[PDB]
Amino acid sequence: ADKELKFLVVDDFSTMRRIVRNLLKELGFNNVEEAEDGVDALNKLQAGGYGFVISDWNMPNMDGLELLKTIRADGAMSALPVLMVTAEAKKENVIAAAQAGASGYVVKPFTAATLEEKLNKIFEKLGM
Repeated sequence: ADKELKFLVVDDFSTMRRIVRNLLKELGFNNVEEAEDGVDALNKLQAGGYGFVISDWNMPNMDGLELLKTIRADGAMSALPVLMVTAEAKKENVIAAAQAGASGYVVKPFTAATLEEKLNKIFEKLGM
């Protein structure tokens, strides 16, 4: 996949955004921007040019599921890859995220190798 693919990392904790950004860096993905919640994320995506979204499931104002649903309901962005991040895997959460269009989901904390495996699986499924 394109190493300059523009990523948007969404979470309400700057430290966790920093962790994800650093893990992406280690994998060769340096074109990264951040957002603090679902609404802030939607504004950034409005600007354009994004190619991948990594967002937490739990955020205030608009959570991961609502952000995903809006991205999927958007005309220009409906196919945008979205990797959901969560602290605890829950059966219903996984199905809800999948049925809402999530490209994948991963449980944190995670390593570079785990993030790389998730990205590659999504890239392969999507044909990227």
